[PDB]
Amino acid sequence: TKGTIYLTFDDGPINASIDVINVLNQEEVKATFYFNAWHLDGIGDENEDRALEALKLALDSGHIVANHSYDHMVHNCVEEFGPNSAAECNATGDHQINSYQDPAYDASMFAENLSVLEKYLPNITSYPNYKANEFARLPYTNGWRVTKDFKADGLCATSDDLKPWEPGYACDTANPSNSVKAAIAVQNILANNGYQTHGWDVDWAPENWGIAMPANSLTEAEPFLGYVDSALNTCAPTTINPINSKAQEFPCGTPLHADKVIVLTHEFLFEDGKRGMGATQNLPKLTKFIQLAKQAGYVFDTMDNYTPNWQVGNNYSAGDYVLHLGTVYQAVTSHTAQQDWAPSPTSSLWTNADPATNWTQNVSYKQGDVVTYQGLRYLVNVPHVSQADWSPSSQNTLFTAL
Ligand SMILES: [Ca+2]
Ligand SMILES: [Zn+2]
Repeated sequence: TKGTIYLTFDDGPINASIDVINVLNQEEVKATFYFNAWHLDGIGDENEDRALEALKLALDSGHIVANHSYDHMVHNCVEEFGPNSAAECNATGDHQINSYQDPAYDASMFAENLSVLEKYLPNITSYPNYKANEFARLPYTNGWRVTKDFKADGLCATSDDLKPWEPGYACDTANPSNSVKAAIAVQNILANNGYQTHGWDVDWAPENWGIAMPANSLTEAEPFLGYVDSALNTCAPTTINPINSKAQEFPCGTPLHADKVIVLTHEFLFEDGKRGMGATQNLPKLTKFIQLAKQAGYVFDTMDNYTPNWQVGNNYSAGDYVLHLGTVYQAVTSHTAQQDWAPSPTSSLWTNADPATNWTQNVSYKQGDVVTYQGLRYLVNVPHVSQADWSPSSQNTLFTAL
């Protein structure tokens, strides 16, 4: 195959999600939906009376449901959050301004998301494709927490003052905005609580946000496949436009990113309504893009498989990454997986390579790594694989207390 495409849809569930899902099912592909549950509450300022129907359809159809936070951080767009905040933020267009403020409260919106999803769909945890407690994507931000050595931040994603297109706008990646730093803190909180976060390589969006009906200008299937072609193995998160969509320190050539393209788009771009004739004009583009991509040799997959799940009988090379029960592991040696020898906190064949920064058992630590343990920070003096009796302490010379 040519490569793997991960179609990811942000900001549902809304009425428009249903026709998108129907096209996906027509074309026999699965996608990943990064949902904001405030649409279930009817306060997200979209056509969303069928939001619960949409959520159920996504899950019953086998699509992955992942975590985009309860309210898309819109509580940070207004003075006091309420049923009208979505409309208010849409009126000012200030979504990307002061988007992240208090990292604790902002990170709690991912937990809130889980509570509201489970409120509206009480048996949601019985779907294997419900993954919202393990996979997240931050509003506005091409941020990544995938493995211990695969992390990146959107250093111009959000602003303290001006939007990227406004006069006087400047981004200093060496001295980023307070909003950007708060988002980084949110990423780190989520990682320490077991989340992976993923950004995107290409964003399927209007070619012209300036016309009357912007959605109509969504890239045609044929040239959008060209964009995907151009992104395959070219470190797209560092070169993507606009500037607020960049992940400047993305680790180009990192092994898990090879031969893969993550597409970001939004089901609201596939709706006949306030943004244009999205359903009539753009659902056919979605259909033909999927068909063209398959015929060009791509396959479609979902974000639960971006890091491949550990599988009995698979051959692994030293250095390979897998997921096992939500945790990333890296292969210590080349071997063939057997059912009774799975990755674990004590496995000789695997070390934990989660993107967390709390001290963790069975991690291959490097000199200079910083860990947190019992509320204290420590710096690793020498590379080693952590084990239970080598936890940080003031007497453990593997570490220096900071
Ligand atoms: Ca995890
Ligand atoms: Zn979003």
